[PDB]
Amino acid sequence: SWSDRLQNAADMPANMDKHALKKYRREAYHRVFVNRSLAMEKIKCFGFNMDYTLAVYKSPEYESLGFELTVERLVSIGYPQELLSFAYDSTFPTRGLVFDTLYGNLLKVDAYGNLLVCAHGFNFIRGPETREQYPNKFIQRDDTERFYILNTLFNLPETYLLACLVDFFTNCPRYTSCETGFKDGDLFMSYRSMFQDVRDAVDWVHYKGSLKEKTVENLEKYVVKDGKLPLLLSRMKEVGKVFLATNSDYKYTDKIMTYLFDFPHGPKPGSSHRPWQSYFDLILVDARKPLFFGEGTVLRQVDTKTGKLKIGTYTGPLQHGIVYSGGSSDTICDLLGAKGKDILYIGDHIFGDILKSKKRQGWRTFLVIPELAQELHVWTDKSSLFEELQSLDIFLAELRRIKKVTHDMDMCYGMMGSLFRSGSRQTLFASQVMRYADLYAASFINLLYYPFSYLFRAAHVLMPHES
Amino acid sequence: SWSDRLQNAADMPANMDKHALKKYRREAYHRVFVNRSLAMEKIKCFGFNMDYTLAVYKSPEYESLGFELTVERLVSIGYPQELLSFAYDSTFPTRGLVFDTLYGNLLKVDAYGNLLVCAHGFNFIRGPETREQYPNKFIQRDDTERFYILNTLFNLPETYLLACLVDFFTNCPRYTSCETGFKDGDLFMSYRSMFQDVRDAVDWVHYKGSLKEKTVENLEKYVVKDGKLPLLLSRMKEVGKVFLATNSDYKYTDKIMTYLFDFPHGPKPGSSHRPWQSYFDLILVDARKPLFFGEGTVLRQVDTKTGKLKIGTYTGPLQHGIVYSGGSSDTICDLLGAKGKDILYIGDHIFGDILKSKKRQGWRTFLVIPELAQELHVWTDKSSLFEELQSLDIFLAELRRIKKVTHDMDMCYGMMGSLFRSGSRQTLFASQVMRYADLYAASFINLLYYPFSYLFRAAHVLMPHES
Amino acid sequence: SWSDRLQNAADMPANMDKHALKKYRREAYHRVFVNRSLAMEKIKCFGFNMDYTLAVYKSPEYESLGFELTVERLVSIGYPQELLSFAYDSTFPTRGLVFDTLYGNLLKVDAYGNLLVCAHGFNFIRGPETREQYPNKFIQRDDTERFYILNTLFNLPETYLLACLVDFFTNCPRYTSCETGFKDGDLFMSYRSMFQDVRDAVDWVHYKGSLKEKTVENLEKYVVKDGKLPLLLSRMKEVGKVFLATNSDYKYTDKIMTYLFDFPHGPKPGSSHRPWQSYFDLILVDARKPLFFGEGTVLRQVDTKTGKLKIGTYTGPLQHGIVYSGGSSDTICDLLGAKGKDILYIGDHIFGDILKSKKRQGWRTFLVIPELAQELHVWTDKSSLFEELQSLDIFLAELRRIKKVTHDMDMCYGMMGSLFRSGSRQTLFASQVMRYADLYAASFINLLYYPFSYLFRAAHVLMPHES
Amino acid sequence: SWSDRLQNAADMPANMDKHALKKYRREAYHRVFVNRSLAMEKIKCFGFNMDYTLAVYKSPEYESLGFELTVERLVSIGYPQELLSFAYDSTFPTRGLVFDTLYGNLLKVDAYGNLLVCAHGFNFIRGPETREQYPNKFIQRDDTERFYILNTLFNLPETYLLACLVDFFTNCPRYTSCETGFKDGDLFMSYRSMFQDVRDAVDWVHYKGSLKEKTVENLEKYVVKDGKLPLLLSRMKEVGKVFLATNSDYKYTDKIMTYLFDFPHGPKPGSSHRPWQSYFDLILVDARKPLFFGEGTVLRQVDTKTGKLKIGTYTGPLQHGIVYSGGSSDTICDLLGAKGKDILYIGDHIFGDILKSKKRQGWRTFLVIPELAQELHVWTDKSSLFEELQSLDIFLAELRRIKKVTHDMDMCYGMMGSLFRSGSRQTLFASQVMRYADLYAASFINLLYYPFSYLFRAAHVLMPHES
Repeated sequence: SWSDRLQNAADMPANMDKHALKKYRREAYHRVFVNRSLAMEKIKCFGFNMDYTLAVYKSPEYESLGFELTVERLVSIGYPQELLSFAYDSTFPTRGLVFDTLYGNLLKVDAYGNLLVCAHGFNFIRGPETREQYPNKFIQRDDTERFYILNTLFNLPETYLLACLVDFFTNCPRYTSCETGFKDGDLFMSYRSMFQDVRDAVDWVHYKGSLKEKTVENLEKYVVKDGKLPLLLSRMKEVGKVFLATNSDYKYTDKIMTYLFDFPHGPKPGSSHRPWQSYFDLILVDARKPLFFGEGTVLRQVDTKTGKLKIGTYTGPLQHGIVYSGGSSDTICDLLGAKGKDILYIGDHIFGDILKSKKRQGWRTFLVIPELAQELHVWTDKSSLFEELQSLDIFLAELRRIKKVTHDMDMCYGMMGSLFRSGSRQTLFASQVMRYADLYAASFINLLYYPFSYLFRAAHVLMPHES
Repeated sequence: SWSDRLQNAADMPANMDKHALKKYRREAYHRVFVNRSLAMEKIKCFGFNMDYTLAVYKSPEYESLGFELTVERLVSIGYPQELLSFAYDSTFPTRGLVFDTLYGNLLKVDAYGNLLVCAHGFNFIRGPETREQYPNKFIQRDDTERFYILNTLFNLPETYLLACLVDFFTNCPRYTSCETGFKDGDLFMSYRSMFQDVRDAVDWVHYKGSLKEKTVENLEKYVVKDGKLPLLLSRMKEVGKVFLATNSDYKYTDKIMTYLFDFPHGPKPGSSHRPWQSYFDLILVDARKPLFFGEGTVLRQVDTKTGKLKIGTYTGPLQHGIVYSGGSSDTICDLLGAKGKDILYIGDHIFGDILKSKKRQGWRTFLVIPELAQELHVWTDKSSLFEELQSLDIFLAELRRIKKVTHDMDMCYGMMGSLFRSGSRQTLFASQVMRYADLYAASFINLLYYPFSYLFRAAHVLMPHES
Repeated sequence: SWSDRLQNAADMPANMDKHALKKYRREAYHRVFVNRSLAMEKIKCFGFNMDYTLAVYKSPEYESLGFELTVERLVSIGYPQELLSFAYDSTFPTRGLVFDTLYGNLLKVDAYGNLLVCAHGFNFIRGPETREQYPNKFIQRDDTERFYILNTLFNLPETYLLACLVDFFTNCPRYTSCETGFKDGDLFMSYRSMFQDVRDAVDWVHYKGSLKEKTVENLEKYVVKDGKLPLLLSRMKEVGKVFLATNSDYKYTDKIMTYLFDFPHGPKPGSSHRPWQSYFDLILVDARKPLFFGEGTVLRQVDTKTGKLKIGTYTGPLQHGIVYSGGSSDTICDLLGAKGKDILYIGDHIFGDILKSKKRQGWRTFLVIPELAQELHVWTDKSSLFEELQSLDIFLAELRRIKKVTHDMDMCYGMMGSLFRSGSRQTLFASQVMRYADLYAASFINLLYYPFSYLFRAAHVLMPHES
Repeated sequence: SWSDRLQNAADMPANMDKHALKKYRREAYHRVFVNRSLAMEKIKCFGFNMDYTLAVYKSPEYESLGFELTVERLVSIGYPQELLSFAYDSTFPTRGLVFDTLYGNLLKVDAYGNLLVCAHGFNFIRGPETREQYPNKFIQRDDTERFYILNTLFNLPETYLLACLVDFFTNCPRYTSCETGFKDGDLFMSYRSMFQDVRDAVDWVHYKGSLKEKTVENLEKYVVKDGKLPLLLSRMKEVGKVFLATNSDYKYTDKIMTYLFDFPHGPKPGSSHRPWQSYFDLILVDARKPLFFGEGTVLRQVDTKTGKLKIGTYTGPLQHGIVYSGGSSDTICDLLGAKGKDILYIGDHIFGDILKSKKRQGWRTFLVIPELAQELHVWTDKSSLFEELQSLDIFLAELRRIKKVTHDMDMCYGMMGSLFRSGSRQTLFASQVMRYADLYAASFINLLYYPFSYLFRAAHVLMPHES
C-alpha cells in the first residue's frame, strides 16, 4: 500500500549532508515533480492543510474504518442487514471516478468527459455496450445534479460502497433491476436516491458519528507518524513563515497534531521537544475551504483551554499563541503580510485546496498525492508495458491488440486502473494535477531533500504553430 | 394561563344534547369565530397538524423547558455561565414580535410595518426615541436578512431569550454597548451574530437535543389531554375523511398521539378504546410544511414496527394501516379524492399551515390560537377600557390621554400587549388571521358544539364607494 | 365612457367658495374615498406619476390606437393579415383579468384566486365546465410563469387582443384547436408562445414603435386637459412640496406636461401662464418603478436643452431647474427632507405605484381609478339590482336565481363585469385597492374639493371575537 | 493585414493534383495545426458558423466601420463631440485583452490571471507600477462583474475605443482623474459606467444600428470572397453532411452567403452556379450560441420568402429547402443522425463556438484564427528574436536584458503584443486554443489541402513523473 511506502520513508533518519540530499532527491520516490517553474527563494510563506499532508492516514485501515461506520449508519437508518457482510476492498476503487446517479455507474473519464472505464456494480461494461446509455461515450461532467466526482481520499470508501450497493441490489432477488434504479413492489429506489443516502451517511459518520473518536482513540493504528515532519517545518520557519489552515475543528486538530509531534525530541534528535503550535506563525481551523478562498466566514478566535469559540468576531491583530477559526484566505495574507505568489500552499484536495487557491488567489500550489508512492513503483516496474503501448500506437498511427495491452497495464494499478490514465489516455484527475498543481509529490516531506533556494523547473510551453 | 383555560374545558364531559350544544356554542370561550363564510356540509375532509392543535403543550411549563434547554445549549457552546440564572417569564413575550437583528430590538408592528411597540432588552422605547433608529417609525418586514418574525408558539422562549440576552450584555460591565452589538476588546458580537446563535441553539434543542425526550418522559406535566378529542374526531369521521399531516417524525407523533388517546374508553365513555391511528383515513409525518404545499418531497412509507423509513419512494395506493412520510399536499388530495375547497385544514402556524395552504392550494382553514382562551377573558373583562378608547378616539377625530389608556389596556395582556392589537391599532398577526384563517378559535374542539351542517357566516365586504 | 365623465368635470370652472366645495365634495362622483384614515395636515410632500393621473388618456381612443399599432406589429412579424380586421371594443375588457397561458383563458378572480369568470376567446365558460381545467375552481395567481395579471390601464388593449386571437385561431379552419394551443401541421403555437408575442409586440409599440409619436402628434384627440390641474397643484405647493416621478423619459414628459398646462393663464384665470416645471419642487423621469422603491438605479441628470442624459452619476444637491433621471425613492426623501408618512404619492398602478410604495417605504397612497367615474354611475343607477342580490343572499343563508341576478348586474359594467366585483364577490383588484390605497378616486383632482387640513376617516377594524 | 494574406490566398486557383496538395499543405501559412489527434475519416458532419469563417470581414475596414458607428452612437446619446475625431487604429488592439472596469485598464493576462501587460489609455504601466492596483500582479478573471474579456474579433473596435476614451477623459482639462473614474463637478463617471455605455453602444450598432446595412450595401469593400469556398464545401458534402448554425438572422445570412457564392460557376470553374443553400444539408439561423449548446430556444422555421418566422414551434422532420431558427445543438444531432464526436464544428468564437461545443457536447472543434495569417509571418520572420529569448532564459535559469528582448519581440505584433504570448509567457487565449480547439488555422479553407481521410496527429501527453 502507498502508506506503507510513506511509513518506510518516514522511519528513515534525515541525514542533512547536502551531498546526500542532492543525490537522495534524485530517486523518483522522493522527488518533487514540477508542472510550472517555481523559485523557492521567492516563497515567503509555507501553508498547510492537515488531511493526508501532515496527517497521513494509514491505508487501508482508515478507509475500512470509514467504510464500516458508513455501512453501519445505512443499516441504522433502514438498509438491509446484509450490508454488514460488505468488507472494504482497497483494490477496487481508484480515486477520481464519477458516479452517474441516473444509471448507477462509476465512470473513469478524461479531461473532456470521454468515457475510459464504465462499471455497473462490479461488472465492467465494454465500449460498445456503454453506447446504449452514453451514445457519444461522453458525459457533461459539470452537470452536478447528475454526476458526482469522487476525487478526495475520503471519497475512497464511498466509491467502493456505491459499487457494493449497486452489486447487492442487482443480485438480490427481492428487487427488480430497472434502468434508473430498483423496484420492490410499491417501492422504487432510484440510484440517485441511493446515492443521496450514501452521501448523507458518509457526512454523518465524518462529522456526527464515531470516525474522529475511533481515530484518536487509536492513532498508532490509523495515522502515520514521521520524525522528519518537525525537522522540515522547523527548516521552513527559518526562511519564512508557516501557517496551518484546516477544515477540521480545533479539538481534532490538537489531538492529531500533538500525536504527529510526539517524539522524545524537537526538530532534530537530541533537541528538546516543542509543542506543535510553536511550529506555526498562524493557526487557523474550521477553514470551510473552498468558500475560504472567496468570501469565507467571519473570523473567530478559539478558546484553546475549552476548545470552544470565544464570543464575537475577532478584530484584533496576529498575536502569539492565538488560534483562529473561519475567516478567509485574505486573513492569512493580511496577518502574514503576504501576497499570493509569496505563498506555497500544500494540500491534498485537488479541488478545494489546489484548484481554488490557484484560480481564486493565485497562490503557488503543492499537491500531495498519497497513491503516487505506489503508482510510481507500478509505473517504473511495468514501464516496458507502457513503452510497448506507445510503440503500438505510433505504429498504428502511421499504418485491438492495443486494448489488451491497455487492460493488462491498467490492472496492475487496480480494477479501476491508474489514477492518472487508462492506457495512453490521461484521466481528468491527471489533467487537473498538471493544470493547477505547480508542484506535486507523494509526500510534502520530499521538500526536505531540496535546498533552500532551489529553482524547480518545467519546460516552456509552445503552441503547435510555434513548434 | 391559556392552557389552564383549555385544561378546565378539557376536563368537562361532552353532553351531546343538541339544545345544550346550541347554547353552549354561544359562550365566547367555546365559540368558533368566522372571517369568511364556510358551509360545513361542503367540507369532505378534515385535516390536522399536531402541534398545539391535537397536542396542547402546557404553559408556561413547556416554554420554560425549551427556554432552559436553549440556555444550556448556548452555555454549552461558550456563552457565559450567568445565562444559567435566566428564568422563563411568560408575562413578557407576546407572540408575533419582530426581532431587528441590526439594532437588537423586539418590535410589535401593524400589517403595514408601522411600529406599535419597541423594546431594547426590557427597556421600552417611547415613540420619539424610536425615530433615531426608525426615522419613519416603520420597517420593511419582508427584509428577511434583517428582520425575523417570531409568530410561532415555539418562538415564545426564543422571544424572551433574545430580550434577556440584550439585557444581560447591556448591563454586563465587561462589555461596551454599541449601536449594532457589543464590544469586548478585540471581540465584537453583533446582535445579528447573537441572534444566529440563538436560532441555531433553539433548532438544535428542538431536533437534536433533549426537548422531545424530556417531553415524552413526562407527558402529564407537559401536554394537555382531553377526552373530547376522540369524540370530535370520531364525529368528523362519520361525515367525511380525517387526515394527519405533521412536521414531526413518526416516533414522536406515535408517543404523543398514544398519550392523547390514552383513556379507558374510545370516542365516548363506556366504549372500547381504539388506537389513535384508527381515527385517521390518512397519516402523514415529516411533512416539511410549508414546502409541503409546493413541490414537497418524495413520498416515503414508514415502517411502523421500527419507526424507520422503508427503502424507496412509495408508489402504491392508499392502504389501511399505512403511514406516509414527506410527499406533498397533492398527495392528500389524490389519495383522498379531494379538492382544496373540500378540505378544512386545522393548524397553529399562521404562516406554515394557514397562509400557505390557503394561498398555494385554496384549502379552507381553521387557525387554533391557544392564547385566545385568555385574551378573550382579558378583552371581555376590561371591555370598558377599550370602549373608553374608542370614545376618546372618535371625539378627538371630530375635534395624549389616549396613550395612557392605550398603555393601561395593553398591560393587562402582558408587557408586549395583546397578540391582536396595541390600543386601537391591529397587529400584523391580527391582520394575517383575518386574511387567511377562514375560521379560528382557542381550540378546534370548539367545533364539537356546532352541528353537522352548520353554516359559519361572515358579513359581505363592501368598498367605501360601495357603502 | 369614464374619460367623458372626467372631461365634463374638467371643463367646469373651480369656484373656491368653501361652502360650495364642502357641498361639492359630497357628490359621489367628486368624492375622495377612504380605506385608512389620513390627516392631510401631516402630509408634507405631494408626489405624482404622470400616466392617467396627470395625463388622462381619452377612452376608447387611446386604447384603440395602442390596439391598432400592436396588431400591425404582430402582422409585421408574421401573424396572418386577417388580424387587421380586428377592431378595439371597449365593452369587452375589464381591467385586472388574469391570462392563463396554459389553457388560453381570461380569468376574473377574487383575492384568493377563486374563479369568478372564465372566458375562452369570447365564449364564457359556465361554472361546471371550468372544473375540467380548474378542478378546484382556483388558480395560484403568483405562479408568474403561467399566469399574467392585466391590472394596468395600458393592459386594456392587450386584454382584448388576447381574446381576439384565441377567438380567431379557434375559428380559423386552417388550425386545429388543442388544449394548450393551436396545431397547423408541423407547426404548433401554444397559448404561451402566442402570449409572449403579444407581450413583446405591446412593449415594442410602447417603447420603440409609434405610440408616443402618434399620441403627441394629436394631443387633443388623445389626452384630457383640465384647467383645474394647475390650480390644485399650485394649492398643494402652498402647504408643502410637490414632486414628479414618472417612468416616462423627459422628452415625452415635457411634451405631455406642456400640453396639460397649455392655457392662456396660470393656476387661476387671469393669472400669467407659468411653465409646467415651475409647479414642481422636484422632477424625476426614467423612474423604473417598482425597482425605484428598492435599490433603484443610479441618479442621473437630464440635459433639458437636448433631452439627453448628462455624462456621469449626479452627486450634487437639489438645485432649481434641475431634472433628475433614475435614482430611487430614497432620492426623493433625501432631497425633500421627507419621511415616508410625510408623503402622499398619487398614481394609477396598483402594483408599481401603490402596493410597492406602501409596502417598501410606508408612503401614504392615493390611487386614481379612471373607470370609477363610470362604475359609480352604474353602481348608483342599478343600486336596486345589487340590493336585491344582498336580500337574496341573506335569505338563502338563513334558509340559482342568484346567478341570473349576478349576471344581469355584471353585464351593466361590461362582458367581464365590474372592476370591483362579480355579484357579491369582490375581485382581487378590489381587495388590493382596499389593502394598499389609503385614498382613492376617479381623479386626484377631487382633492381640490377638500380643505387644507381635512381628516379623511375610515372606521377602526375589529376582529370577529372583538365584535 | 491578416485579411490581405487571406485575400491573396483566396485569389489563388485550387489545383487538386494530390502531389501539389501534399506539398502545399506543408507551408505553415496553409497548414492546419493540431492540438489533439483527429481522424478525419471518423467525421460524418461538418458544421459552420458564418462570422469570420465563411464571411471573412476585411481588416481594418470592417473594424473601422464598427468603430465609427459606435462612436457616433455614443455621441448620439450625449458623449462629447470630440469623440468624432477618434479614428480606428489596427496597430493598438490585440484580441483577448481584459478590461478592468474598476481601474479602467486593459490587461493582457496568462491562463492563471497573471498580468503580462497593463495599459491605462495609451500609457503602458511597467511591472512595479501595476502593484499599487494589482498587489499580486493578478486578477480573478471570472469575476465577471469587474472584468470583461474581449476575445472576439467583433470586440476589436471596442477594445481600441475603451483606450481612446480613457485617454480622452484623462487628458481633457474639464475632467478630474480619479482612481475609479472621472469627476466633472457634480457628475462622476466611473470606468464601469463608461464601459457599460460602450457595451450598449456596440450592441446597438450591431443589432439595431446601420452596421449590417452598411456592410451589405458594399460587400466588396467589407467581405473577402474566395472561389475555393464552394469547392471545399462541395468536397465535404461528398463524404458527409454539411450544416450551418449561425447567430445571425436569415436576412443577413442570405445576403452574405449569396455574395460569398457569387461566381459565374459552381464548386469548380466551368460548372453551373448553384445557390448557396444547396451546399448545406441543414441551415440554422438565430442560433443563440452559447445557450444553443445547452437548453437552446424553441425550434422555429423561417419563411424564406418573407424572411420572417413562421407561426409556431416546428415539430416536423428535416425537409429539403427548410431553414430553421433557434433550437439547440441536439436539433442538429437528431436531424442529421449524428453523435458529437461525429461532428467537426468550425467557428471563430473561442468561447461561444469552441469551448462550449467541446465542453457541453463533446463535439470535435476547428478554430479559425484570422490574425494567425499575419502572426505566423511575424513569428517565422522574427524567429531569431524568440530563439534568443529562449537561450537567455535557460541561461539565467541555470545561473533585465530579457525584458528588452521581450519588448522588442512583442512590438512586432502590435503595441499589445502577440495574441498568443508576451515573450516566453503564453496568453490566456493561447491556453484556451490549445485546450479546446482540436484543430486550428488562419482559415478553414486550409482543410482543402488535406486528403479525405487524413489523420491529424498530436503527441501523447505525459505527466512529469511519467517522463
